[PDB]
Amino acid sequence: GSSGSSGPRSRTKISLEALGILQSFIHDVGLYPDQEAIHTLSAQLDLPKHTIIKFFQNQRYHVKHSGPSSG
Repeated sequence: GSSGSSGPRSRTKISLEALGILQSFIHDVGLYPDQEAIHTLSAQLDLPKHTIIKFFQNQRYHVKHSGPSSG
């Protein structure tokens, strides 16, 4: 697969759970959610796509030093 998209601005307020949940999937899948995964995140959590997307973007932006392939 391969895809990307910019997303400026940032502002969210997740109690924790929801966040944590999707968070688990992130550490499971990685950092490449599909329109389907997002849909599930927007459902399971009941959050908007933009929200999930945005939030994620943050994770990506951060991740830089550490990449794929452990080590």
